[PDB]
Amino acid sequence: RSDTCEYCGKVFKNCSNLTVHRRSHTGERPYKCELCNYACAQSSKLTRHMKTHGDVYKCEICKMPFSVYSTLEKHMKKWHS
DNA sequence: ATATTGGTCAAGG
DNA sequence: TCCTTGACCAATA
Ligand SMILES: [Zn+2]
Ligand SMILES: [Zn+2]
Ligand SMILES: [Zn+2]
Repeated sequence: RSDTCEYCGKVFKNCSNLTVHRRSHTGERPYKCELCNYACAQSSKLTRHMKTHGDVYKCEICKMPFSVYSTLEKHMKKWHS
């Protein structure tokens, strides 16, 4: 059948889209990255985020790998300024 | 301009 | 039939 969001009243034809959407109300983020503190509500978002980890540049303080050097540079300023 | 991300949507495996 | 997957678009911590 169909289902409706208990928080905002939005109706969903695909019930799995409600499961993901509801997490935007509850703050639930069950998909956690093993290579950084990233956490998301949608499994395929973690798959996408993983491409940013890995050719590969590695932070020499926290050992975190990065595919794009500029993303590593931003990681330096945020965690090791 | 770029890289990355949250919310959205549904094709198709 | 239905959940997984990933493309699309707008926003940027
Ligand atoms: Zn809602
Ligand atoms: Zn990560
Ligand atoms: Zn680091």
